[PDB]
Amino acid sequence: GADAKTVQDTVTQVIEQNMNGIDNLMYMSSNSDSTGTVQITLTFESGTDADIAQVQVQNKLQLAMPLLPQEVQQQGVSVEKSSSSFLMVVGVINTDGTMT
Amino acid sequence: ATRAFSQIKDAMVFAFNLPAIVELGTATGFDFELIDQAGLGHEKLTQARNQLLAEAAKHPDMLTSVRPNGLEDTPQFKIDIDQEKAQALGVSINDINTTLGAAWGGSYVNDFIDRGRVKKVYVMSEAKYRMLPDDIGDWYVRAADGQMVPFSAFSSSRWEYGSPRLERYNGLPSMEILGQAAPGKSTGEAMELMEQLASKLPTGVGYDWTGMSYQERLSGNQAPSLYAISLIVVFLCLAALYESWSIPFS
Amino acid sequence: MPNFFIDRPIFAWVIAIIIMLAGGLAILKLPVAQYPTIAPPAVTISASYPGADAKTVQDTVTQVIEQNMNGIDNLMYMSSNSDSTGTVQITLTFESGTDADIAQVQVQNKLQLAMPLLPQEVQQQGVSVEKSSSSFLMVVGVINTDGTMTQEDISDYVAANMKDAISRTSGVGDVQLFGSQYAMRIWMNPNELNKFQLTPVDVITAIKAQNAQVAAGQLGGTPPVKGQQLNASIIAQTRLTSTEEFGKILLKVNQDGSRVLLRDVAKIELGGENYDIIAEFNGQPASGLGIKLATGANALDTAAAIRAELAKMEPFFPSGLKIVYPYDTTPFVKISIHEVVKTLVEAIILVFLVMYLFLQNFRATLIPTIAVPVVLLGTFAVLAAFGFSINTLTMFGMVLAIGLLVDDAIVVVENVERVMAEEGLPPKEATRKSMGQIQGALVGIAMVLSAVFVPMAFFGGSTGAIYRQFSITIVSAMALSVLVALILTPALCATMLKPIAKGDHGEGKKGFFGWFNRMFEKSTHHYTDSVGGILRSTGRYLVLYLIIVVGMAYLFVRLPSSFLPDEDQGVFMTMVQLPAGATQERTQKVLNEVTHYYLTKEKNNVESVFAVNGFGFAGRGQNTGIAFVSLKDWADRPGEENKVEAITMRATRAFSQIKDAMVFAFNLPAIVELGTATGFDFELIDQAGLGHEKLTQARNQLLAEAAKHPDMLTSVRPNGLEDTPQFKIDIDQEKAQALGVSINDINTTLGAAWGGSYVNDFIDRGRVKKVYVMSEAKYRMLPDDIGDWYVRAADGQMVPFSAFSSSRWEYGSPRLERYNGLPSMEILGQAAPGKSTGEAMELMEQLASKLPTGVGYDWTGMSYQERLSGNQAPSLYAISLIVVFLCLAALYESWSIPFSVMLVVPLGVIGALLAATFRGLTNDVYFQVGLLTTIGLSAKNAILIVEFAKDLMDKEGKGLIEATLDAVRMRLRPILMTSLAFILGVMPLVISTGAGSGAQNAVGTGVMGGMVTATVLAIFFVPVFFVVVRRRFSRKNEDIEHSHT
Amino acid sequence: GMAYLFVRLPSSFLPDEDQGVFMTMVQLPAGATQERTQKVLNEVTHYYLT
Ligand code: NI
Repeated sequence: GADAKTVQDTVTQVIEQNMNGIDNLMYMSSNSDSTGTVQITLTFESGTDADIAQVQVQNKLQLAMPLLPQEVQQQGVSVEKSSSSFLMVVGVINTDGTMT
Repeated sequence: ATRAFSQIKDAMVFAFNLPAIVELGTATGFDFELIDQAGLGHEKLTQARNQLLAEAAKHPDMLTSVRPNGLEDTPQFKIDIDQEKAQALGVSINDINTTLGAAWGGSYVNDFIDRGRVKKVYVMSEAKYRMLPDDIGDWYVRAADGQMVPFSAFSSSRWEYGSPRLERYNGLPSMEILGQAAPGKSTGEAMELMEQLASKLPTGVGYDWTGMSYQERLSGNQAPSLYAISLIVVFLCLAALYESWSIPFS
Repeated sequence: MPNFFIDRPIFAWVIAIIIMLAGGLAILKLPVAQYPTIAPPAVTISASYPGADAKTVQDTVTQVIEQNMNGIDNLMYMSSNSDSTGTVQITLTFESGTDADIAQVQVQNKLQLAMPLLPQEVQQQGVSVEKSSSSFLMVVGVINTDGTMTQEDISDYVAANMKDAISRTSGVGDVQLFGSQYAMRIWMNPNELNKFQLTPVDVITAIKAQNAQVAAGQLGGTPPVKGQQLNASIIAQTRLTSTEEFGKILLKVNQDGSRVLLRDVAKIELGGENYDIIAEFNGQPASGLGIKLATGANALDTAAAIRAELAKMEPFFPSGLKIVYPYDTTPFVKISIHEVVKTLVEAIILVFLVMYLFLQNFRATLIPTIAVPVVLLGTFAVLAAFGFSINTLTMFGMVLAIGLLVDDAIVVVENVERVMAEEGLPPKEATRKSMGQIQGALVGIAMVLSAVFVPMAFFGGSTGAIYRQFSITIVSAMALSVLVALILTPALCATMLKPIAKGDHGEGKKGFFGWFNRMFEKSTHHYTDSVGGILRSTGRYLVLYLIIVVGMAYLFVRLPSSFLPDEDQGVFMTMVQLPAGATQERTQKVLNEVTHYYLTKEKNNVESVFAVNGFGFAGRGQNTGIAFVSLKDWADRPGEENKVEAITMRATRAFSQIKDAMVFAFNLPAIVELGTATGFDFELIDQAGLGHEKLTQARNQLLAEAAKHPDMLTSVRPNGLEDTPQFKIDIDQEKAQALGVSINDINTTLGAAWGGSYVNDFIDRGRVKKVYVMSEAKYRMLPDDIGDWYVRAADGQMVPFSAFSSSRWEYGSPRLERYNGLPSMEILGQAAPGKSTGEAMELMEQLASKLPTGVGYDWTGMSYQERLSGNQAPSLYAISLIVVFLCLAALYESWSIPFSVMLVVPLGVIGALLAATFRGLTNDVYFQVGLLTTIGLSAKNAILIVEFAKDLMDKEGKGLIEATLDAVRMRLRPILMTSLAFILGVMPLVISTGAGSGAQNAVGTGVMGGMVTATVLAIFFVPVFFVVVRRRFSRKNEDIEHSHT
Repeated sequence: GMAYLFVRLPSSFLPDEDQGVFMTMVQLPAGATQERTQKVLNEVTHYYLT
């Protein structure tokens, strides 16, 4: 239920600031939506160990975690390591018409 | 398809093939990012960018369809809680907010179990009473004395612009800018001009190249040192095989 | 493989040119640093309770964070400090080689175990877990020239525009800001709060309610009623942006009508987050960036990554903001390796001269000339393909190698120059008969020599990494010198050498050259007769040789020991430590007196003194200071007097004047935290539950007893700080309950007013910054000020503090320590003048035994490891001595004749030692690698005389006494040639003045002095060594003429 | 002539393949309710099917 400023100025900023001394980081690239969403996308050199790269990111996330609002920590921040484009999409429909 | 969908009134619609793999579609133009390098705020970057976009369109011969990748500022409903009057009436500013944000935005209260699985409980206003500006006045909250007080008592609303996709690049506010490299001209040149055009901008505003533009590619840059040495390398082993500084040429 | 490449000039050529291209790339793409990362990894966990005592941070953060640490791998020891500054710092140190990145995680896995157990106020502030070396990399100053902006501005500008970017660049393991980003600062006036009957608790609450950003939904949000048209975000309160906005916060409406806003009871000001660190660059107000290095960089690369991150920032600065460079362990590393390369070239041009003097042929002289770079180039390749950086050590390795390279080239050319002068065979034919005559000698040579170099790559600890850098940089050079020796040099020998008619010795032609060959061919004849005559006499010398050994050994044990020699690094530092409490001011006075000297008495050498009050190597506090001092350019400081060894000296002697203040000027350890030089690090441990005071005492009693042994232990001291009066305040709870005041309201107004409280963020010009409320400094400076603060009971009556509080003085610590989870006190000190570390410890391990029951001890840091000559190394040479002896036995097919060579070893070592003792120089890493090379070269020199000797017995039938000298005269020129080449070759190193000389001189003198004695003694003693070993061992033999298969 | 043909030939990286599956973008004004977008999504879904 947040605005794009209230998510940027209360989550995104306090999460980009606590990011540092994280290796091979080429550039960080956050969007912030009047949908109530943040999304910061740290991009590492080629060859970089994806798995080490994944941790270092979060080492510095918890530095920041008890500084985000209560209501955001509840919802659960999430830190993945993943390509952008999908692999497959699996549909699920109901044939017998019973379920919306 | 895309030629057909151009019919649609008030709607960007595009049909497009898949990049050929992964996020390995470093094909298709560039990714110019602008940066609020001082403490310039939002509106001024908008403007700076407006002024860059506006000036990039004035060069149809080495730059085309230069556009922001984001979304534009849309009317927002600013609501000012007059604190004094709220204190005067005897309502907690905690009670107020929680009923506003609750009713309109919704609030994850606490989990429950649904058939052997933990799921969330969200309270929110039935949609009838959170669809419209005048609906603000319908919600009441409870002062210390006990009298329920309307929202119009202590709130004054009003329209206002603002963004639904505030961006930031490398910690700093930014606005992203896509676009192509004109028909006969390369990426390299289309950039050079964009690095100049962005220089005539206001003081504070700067720029950088992200994503597909950060790297560059192949034939034009380096490869020619690969063959160039490969040409020498081959020439050595020919000289080797033949025992000749001349016959290798053959 | 020679007489195949002897018949394929070009196919050879190709090989070389591929190793040239290979290495040439490898030069570009390889990292450039001073040394290899020899630091253990040093992961670190840094907390901060704001306004806490040293016990309340240790007993509430440090302890609950050390306890939740366990099942974390390779952990060597954990070492926490805890400060009445409100700081923790736990420093887990992992084995060498440990993956720094895994080591970093495991640390924090177990941190969060602990994170919701630390106080709320500490979790807010944000605990931080880095992985980083201790010593800085560079310090970047920031001053204002146009005078417009104070130090609090400059700090902030950078804090909020410069550091955030810098911290994210790879390599940067920690950025310490000198100064602090801003912070909305509500300074509370207590007299006014009481007037209006309000407490900091009201003020804190008021801020929290009014400076908040609330979430409040959408118009027409999901799910909508069917047929909704509009969808807009709703906005409610948004964070405050300005002093003015905070200013008009409302605290209470009087039932009068009157209004009482925050500005009515507090000065509202954009101010520091904290206010303890204050910097000055040449006495002008300044801030800057104190940068560390993440365990295991990555070259100058990290400092190279900077002006990128920095120079993008130079255009958007305000008026007069000017970056400056007061401290830089980079320009040294660049002007160090670069001055080595210079000497490589010199070493090339010299050799060419020495080649040209002897063999007087502008082409012949180009052969061994061409041969070197090729091989050298080739090495950087092998290095690249193994994982070694282009570093100080490696670069010396390369210059040393010239000897063990250049030699090879000469022999190949010379022996042909010989063969042609001796049989008359054309260049192509002569070199065939030449190269199939020394072939198997040169291959064996690479094996008995790598049997001295390689074992050095193994191994012991921090010091071991350094030797490795050499072993593999040298042997690489060697095998490639051998491949080259069998493909390029012979190839070139057959094609490039001009023919020499049978028996032309260049005796009768020209002015100088004709003279030289006249005096040389004479000399070698005087040389042969001289050897021929002493062979007659079964070593009278033999005695003289053992005398040389006896004396060698004296010189050896007579020579003091070192690791790596302090270099002038164009930049050093000065410590500043006051009593207690010792306000910020008193320290500033001190920092001035220091800053004064460098600028008044020492202008000539000092360029700039970035000095900083309230920061200490050790840590934080009003009582501490530190000054980074940058000198002027080396060339503009000629003479000992003007180098740092003298400057620090002369300064520290001056600063001893200062009343009530520890002040020391000291040079930089020579690298990294690779200053395991300078004494020990004895830690004491409260192994029972003895508490604080008793460890104090135990330690007092150890310190007191260590001073009573001035003859094997000196200046034994604690590294910490001593207990200073604290203001204990007892809240009488009953009386507080009786009066009707909340113990929550009380505390919050105490700690708030006096310590300060991070309330909640706000936005300052597009950036989130903190809001700290605290008492205006007028009302929190003095004991009687306690009584001025009032707080509000339930009824409503404001109650004074004296009502329910009783204060009193009390002692206690401002740096509570803990080692390995247990309370501890750290103890530094040196190893008395003539006595080692090892012994000085032994006594300290005894003295600590006569202590009270409960108190024990352990050895941390520099004392945990130990070092080199004294411990192990001797097993390296010992086996290396056996290993060599095997391949000699191999080459010769003899259990005796190998001895003939080995016994040369002590002939260079005598010289190596002499030059070392006679120049104040020490037995240090460089010396040793030099020593080896020296024993290497001498081995080669002998090996070939012997080798040749044998061939004239095993191919002819010439009694040892006949074949040995016939050998010696055959070998003497090339011996002199390689030797005079290398003795001169290194001459540049043993002269070098300024910048890196400390090394270059070490590398140099030992080698040259060693190389000279070596090649004049082997030239006489080897032919003895052979005959004596030849005559002692064997049984049906001739000592006369045999002949013919 | 080789050289002319060389500089005369345009440049690419890897050629778009038909991958039996592609996608279509849909972006409306603002606020532009869920419904308005559905109308749009239909018109698109209609074409591919009609
Ligand atoms: Ni004679």
